[PDB]
Amino acid sequence: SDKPQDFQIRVQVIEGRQLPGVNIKPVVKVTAAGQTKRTRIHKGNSPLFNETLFFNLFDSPGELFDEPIFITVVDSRSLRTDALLGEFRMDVGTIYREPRHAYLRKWLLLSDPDDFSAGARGYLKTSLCVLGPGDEAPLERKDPSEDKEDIESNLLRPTGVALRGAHFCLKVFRAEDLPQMDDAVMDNVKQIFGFESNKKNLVDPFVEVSFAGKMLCSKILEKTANPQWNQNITLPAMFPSMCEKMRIRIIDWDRLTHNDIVATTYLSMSKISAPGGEIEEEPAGAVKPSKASDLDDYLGFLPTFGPCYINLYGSPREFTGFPDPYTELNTGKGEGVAYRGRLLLSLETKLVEHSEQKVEDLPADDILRVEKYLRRRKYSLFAAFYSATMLQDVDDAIQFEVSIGNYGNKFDMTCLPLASTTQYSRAVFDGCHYYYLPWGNVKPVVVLSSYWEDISHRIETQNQLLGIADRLEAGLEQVHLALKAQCSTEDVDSLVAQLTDELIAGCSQPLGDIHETPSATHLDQYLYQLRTHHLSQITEAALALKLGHSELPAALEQAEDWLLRLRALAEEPQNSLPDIVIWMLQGDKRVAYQRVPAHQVLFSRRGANYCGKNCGKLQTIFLKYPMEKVPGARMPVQIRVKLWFGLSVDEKEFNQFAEGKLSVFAETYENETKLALVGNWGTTGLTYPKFSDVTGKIKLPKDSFRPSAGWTWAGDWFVCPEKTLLHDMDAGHLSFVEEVFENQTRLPGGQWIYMSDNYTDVNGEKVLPKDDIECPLGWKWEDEEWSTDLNRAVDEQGWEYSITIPPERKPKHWVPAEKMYYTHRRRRWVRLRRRDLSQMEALKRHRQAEAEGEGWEYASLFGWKFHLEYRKTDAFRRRRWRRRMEPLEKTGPAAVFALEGALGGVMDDKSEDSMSVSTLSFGVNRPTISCIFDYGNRYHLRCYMYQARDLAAMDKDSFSDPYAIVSFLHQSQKTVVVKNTLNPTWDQTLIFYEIEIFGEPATVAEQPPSIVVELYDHDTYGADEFMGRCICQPSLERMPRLAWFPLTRGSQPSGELLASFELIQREKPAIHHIPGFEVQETSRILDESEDTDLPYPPPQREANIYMVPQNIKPALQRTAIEILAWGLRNMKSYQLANISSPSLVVECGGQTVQSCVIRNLRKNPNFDICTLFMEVMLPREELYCPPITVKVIDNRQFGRRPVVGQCTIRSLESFLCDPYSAESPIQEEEFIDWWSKFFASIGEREKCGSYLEKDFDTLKVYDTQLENVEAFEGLSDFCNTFKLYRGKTQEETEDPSVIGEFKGLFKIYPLPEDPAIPMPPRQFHQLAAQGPQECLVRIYIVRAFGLQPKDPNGKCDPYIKISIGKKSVSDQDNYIPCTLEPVFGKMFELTCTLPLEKDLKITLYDYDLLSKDEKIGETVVDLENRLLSKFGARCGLPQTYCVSGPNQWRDQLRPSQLLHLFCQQHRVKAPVYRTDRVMFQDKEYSIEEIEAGRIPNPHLGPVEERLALHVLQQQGLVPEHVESRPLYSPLQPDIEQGKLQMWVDLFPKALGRPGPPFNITPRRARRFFLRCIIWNTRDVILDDLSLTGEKMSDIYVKGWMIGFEEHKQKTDVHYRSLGGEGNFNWRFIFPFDYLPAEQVCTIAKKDAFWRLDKTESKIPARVVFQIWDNDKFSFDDFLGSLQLDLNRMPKPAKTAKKCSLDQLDDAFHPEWFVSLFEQKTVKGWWPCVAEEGEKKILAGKLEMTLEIVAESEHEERPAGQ
Repeated sequence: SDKPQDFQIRVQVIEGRQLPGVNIKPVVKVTAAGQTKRTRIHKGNSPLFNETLFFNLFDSPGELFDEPIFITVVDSRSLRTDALLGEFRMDVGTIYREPRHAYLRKWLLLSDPDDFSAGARGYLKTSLCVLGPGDEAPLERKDPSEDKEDIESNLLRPTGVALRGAHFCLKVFRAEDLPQMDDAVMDNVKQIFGFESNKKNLVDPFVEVSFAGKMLCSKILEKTANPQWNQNITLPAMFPSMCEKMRIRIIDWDRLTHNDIVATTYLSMSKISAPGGEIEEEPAGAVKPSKASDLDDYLGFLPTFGPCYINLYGSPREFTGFPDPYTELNTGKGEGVAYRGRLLLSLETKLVEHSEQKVEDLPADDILRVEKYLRRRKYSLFAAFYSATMLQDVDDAIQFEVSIGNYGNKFDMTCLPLASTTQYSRAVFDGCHYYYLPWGNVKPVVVLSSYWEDISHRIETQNQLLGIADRLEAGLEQVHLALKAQCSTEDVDSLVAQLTDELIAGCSQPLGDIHETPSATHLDQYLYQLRTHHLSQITEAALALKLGHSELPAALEQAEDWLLRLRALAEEPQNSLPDIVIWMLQGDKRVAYQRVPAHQVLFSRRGANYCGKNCGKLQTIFLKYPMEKVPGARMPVQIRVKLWFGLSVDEKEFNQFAEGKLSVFAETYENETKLALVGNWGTTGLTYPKFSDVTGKIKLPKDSFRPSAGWTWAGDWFVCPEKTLLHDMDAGHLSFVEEVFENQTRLPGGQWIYMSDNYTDVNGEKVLPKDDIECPLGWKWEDEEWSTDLNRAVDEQGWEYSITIPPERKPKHWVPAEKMYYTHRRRRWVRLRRRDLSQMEALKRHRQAEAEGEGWEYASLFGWKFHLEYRKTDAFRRRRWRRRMEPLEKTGPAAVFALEGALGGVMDDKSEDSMSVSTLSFGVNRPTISCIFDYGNRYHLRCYMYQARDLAAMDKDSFSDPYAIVSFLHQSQKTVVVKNTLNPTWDQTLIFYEIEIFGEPATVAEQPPSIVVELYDHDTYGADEFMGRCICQPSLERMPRLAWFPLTRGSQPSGELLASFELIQREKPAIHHIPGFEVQETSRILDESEDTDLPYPPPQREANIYMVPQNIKPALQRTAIEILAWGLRNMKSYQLANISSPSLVVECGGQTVQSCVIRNLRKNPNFDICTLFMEVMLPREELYCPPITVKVIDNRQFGRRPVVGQCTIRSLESFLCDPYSAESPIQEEEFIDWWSKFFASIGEREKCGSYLEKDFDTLKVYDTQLENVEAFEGLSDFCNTFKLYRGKTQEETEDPSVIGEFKGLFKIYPLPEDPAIPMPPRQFHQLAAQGPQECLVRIYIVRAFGLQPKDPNGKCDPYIKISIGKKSVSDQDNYIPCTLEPVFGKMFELTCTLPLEKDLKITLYDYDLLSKDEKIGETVVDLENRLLSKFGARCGLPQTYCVSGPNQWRDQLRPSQLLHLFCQQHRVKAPVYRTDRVMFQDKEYSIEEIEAGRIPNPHLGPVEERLALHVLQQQGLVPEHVESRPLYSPLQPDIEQGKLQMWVDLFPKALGRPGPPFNITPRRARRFFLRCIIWNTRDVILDDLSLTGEKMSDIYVKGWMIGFEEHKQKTDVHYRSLGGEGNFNWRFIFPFDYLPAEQVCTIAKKDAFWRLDKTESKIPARVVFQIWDNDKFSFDDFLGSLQLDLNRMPKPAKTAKKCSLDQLDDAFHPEWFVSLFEQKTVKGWWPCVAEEGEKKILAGKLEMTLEIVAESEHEERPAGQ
């Protein structure tokens, strides 16, 4: 059940909320099994990560089960020390225990594990999954309505009590203008009773509210559209919730069927509070009175929303009896397109101890005290339309509608004298692709009025704050781009200072007060103080940056954060003003919409800086379809408008924003009939009024008209034809495509028939037959015959079909399909003509043609059916008269607002008959307003397009035939088609002529029209596929440079375009004549030339095709690219066998090369071929130089080639290089060993002694991992690592995670232009010897120290476990129990194949016979780096050469062979000398320089080898060394558990056998049977006396070594000793510990009871033998002692003169002293020292043997004495 298996950990981090701290930049890191990986750094207190990490862990299921996963949220910054924001912990077994082994979409609570009772610290949303031996958990769901709930969506193990409740109290008062929702059947039912009714059906509304799953409902009202509730709803909640939104919805109750929805809205809980803190402890300045910037008790506030209307939006208001196609819009999804009423409410928050749910009625006092907030003022809105372009699919007449709130909606309008809509018009063809509305120099004008609340005190501040942020960005973009322009340093620093100077001045401006505005709310008051505080902080941060000094990026990073702060404070949650909505109508149906925020166009008199951004300015607007998510492949229209909105009291302030002239008109008709029916006509004989309206019932004399107040006459009366069809489509065009539609019809039950004349235009109007169309003068045909247009959605015959024509007679839906119930079909014919310039002067006489003919219409019946041509049957003749009016100079343009309430403000009760406006209004009952321009500005435009890159493929073969369409106001041109490529180059210039733009020249230059470019893929059925588009701005630069623009499609990136645009203004303006002639104000005419000041055109590549100028094109140079593809790593073990056929594809400059295919990833992660050569052309400038893209392709059977990862390189310059290089039975072994060499390297002795006399070499010692040494650059310089991503544009849900890595190197060098020159030497001449290289590994474990305790004794019982790849070897019964700092000296010889099992893991465990062995830490060794090391780190390197002994040569190769390889690897000349001196690289080196001052070396090898060693030592090769490294525990990710001393040797089997490893076994004691023999006792001083008075003593011998009491034995006692007699010949045994290798004696017998081991220590070799008189009837009588050394013992005395105190000395007379290690049988006389403190006096002598024979013979030699 414990079998080792391959497991995978998958952790996904989605989002976090309410993270603590200010200006935090959180990153999430995950640690498991000791391995750490992290997400990218993000900023903000509510970050979104969308990142996935995984871990590949191979171990026993019994070990990974209890292994915790640490999820850490940390604030990482470059300016401040990183700090923890919170942490979460979970095990593996808990996650794996669940079905599918995962927790999906669960919220986790964060807290600080060190800061106790600190409360909750935010929330993190994650998904945690663990996979077993082979299974999957692909399940994913998105349920945002439930996943945002605080209930059973999370787990709270941390700070589980950090929760407090609150009440949210909501007051609901009333609502206005609800739409009709219920059935209208009651309009027919009420009639059955004879009851009156109106078409305003009422609804039965009620309000639902919900928060975090808790829902409450208000009471149901009936039969109202403007309901009153006066209700109070109280809902309980948790304060630190995960929910950001509270929902309010209005439901229309239905007693018979399911309830409908009127509108849904949301309230943001995070925008009505300031949880980040109002004040912070940041006491800037020298003086810090309270150690804070300010002081408060609350430092923040609870969420609140004072009394305010909320505007609702949703689906269209029009009522139908059919299913509604847009119902999702009323559920909160997408965005509303229509106004659906407004709701009044207020919300307050308080903290509570108890929760409850209830609804109560309001007191009357709470109704009558809120009225002060409700007041209305008159607002005025002005709008004008300048153009409408890029139309497609236009079937009917188009008009635009402008409305605000519920004002101006023509479908529910009552009666107004002024229209809210423009007049209907027809589109025309631009001759290339698009249609447009021909408004010309007369612009439509719309004026509206409405009533709303005054909230100016909220808006002015918002405009001010945003104004600051926008100016800051302009500076940042300029300095950001300026840096790349290679600007002077001083200028770049100045630009940074300019950001500071502008920011300070902007923030030094005071905000308006709120205390002067009595209609204040609590939220406004809190925001007022909050904004003031933060502005002071930015003011202080500013300047300080200017006065101090910092790195460029340091200053820039501060500015970016400053910008974000400004945006956040500019938000305004209380906005009672509805937006401005513009609708496009075609026929009587709605097509497209757009919305404009009210504050962007609002005017105020406080100052210019408080006005809306676009107030009085032109805007460019694109309209959208209803229920749309994306821009789409087709855009319904592009328009240009001007808006101004403000209070009626400020109407006079509008005079400064006007352009052109405003006018209104009066009209009347002149009626005539036949006189006496003789063919003559006149006003007599007429039964109708001479002058009348169009109806013919009302008489309207020309002299009865009067201008309204504020207006005067703008001229005299003139004739105005009903239609003016004269126009000119030749807008400077050089070529034009003409079109005609051929129509053929049939009966529903009939067959298709052919008619000789049924031709129409696109608008259904009759046109001249296709064969009778003539080419206009100045133009010639290029096409001889008309062709059929098959680029439309038509069948193979070019026919388009439609169903039987409806009563409206306007078919809208056309299909390519043929059906038997279709009655009409059409085909499109096209033909091209081209300009041929000659004499254009004749055309000047036709520019005055505004109308033709007298303008008379004729009819047989008065009032209707008038014909344009005269007929004999006609009885009546009519024409129309018109006159213009203009505003007085004393009022100005503001007069335009005076028409409302004046035109319809007049009534005259002269009769009982009812009437509307007839005879009171003048002419047309609904007069128009228009703006007329006298002149326009002419421009010339040149577009330079060069190339596009990385275009998305339109098909599986990755081929397409792209071309571009370039569009300006009402002109467009197409480029040439480039075949079979996704990286086309066009090198083409497009030239536009004579584009006319209206408006003041000083404004036109500042706000030019945008340029739109679209790419399409040409095909055999037309360029049906849309590849992408972008929007560009024109430049006025004299000679623009190329720049890149992004292309987008479907919300995804689709490549980039390289282009530039040049706009030239012409000096002479165009003059337009205006009907109703007035005196001209022109005083000067400019005599400018037609084309003589125009810049010369570029040269042609092909007839009529221009190329890009040579001063723009990038310069090219020849380049060669060498790619070293080594192999892939970290590709995971998933599938493996089922994906075992990868290959690489590498491209640059569009040129691609292929790599070989790997056949088995189970055996060879590396490629068989590592040589790739590609030649490309590149631009010289880094700006236009393409990236290198590397893709990994899965080569599946049956030709399937999916991408399984990709990455890019944008730093090609780092791989550049010059193409040129060069060519282009020994006793000494007892104490001489390795151990003392190591001690010697530290300068240590004690264990060395005579070892130091060998004059041997020295090893290096490191205090860390060799990879941590900078001298050898981390020993990872073999190849570079690149990271692969699975990211694609195919799906938006794929995280930009790391999926694997590629290993290799790149080299780039320039080529000569002369092909005769032989190719330079290849950058790589090595073969891919990267195969299955079997090798031997030797692991040396010497000792460990600083280990943390795992038991009550503060000790451990450690042992070594080692594994490589999947092989595991351990030693549990070979260890030292009860130790702190273990010593081993073990060598492990293992066989490994690289790079298959490169990972060497070494771990220590705490042995326990009765329990589980706890891990005390582990380390990792990278073996591959040693094999591939470029420095050489696979073996030791001596300084002194030898062939034998501890310093023997140990490599499989001779020292001269290592030199040979280096000579070949680095391509240098070899040393060629092997004598007394050698010459190399002009340096003369003698052998005498090395051996000087040294002991002659008896083991020194041949000269040739020692010479090689020195020269190798001079190079940066890794020296012989030993090192120690830190151990870590997976449960304490950053805490060291101690360090271990070791090294590793690597020996590849491809080579012959290297010299053997050294024995590093720790020294052990050996007991010696040291011997002493007592031979002769004489001349003893006898201190005691006999009973006879004779001298006598106690004769016996005693002696021992300290700590060896149990090994002591004594002689017997001789009697009657008068002469010091006695001859024992005793053989004493002294079994004492000794270590002859060190030649030091140690003490036996431990005093340690606290451990299973024994004590050991060394002593000075001075042995003291104590002898005291053996008085059986008393205490020991102190007599004296003897002393002799072991290492420096004196030789045997021969005479009395040689037997004294100086003969007991250890080193006083060392020349006479002998080491006993070489003395096997030594006996002699030495004196005895009497007791007297420490004084040295003598009292007799003993002859004793002192010998060491137990080094080999314990009993055998010391015998027979």
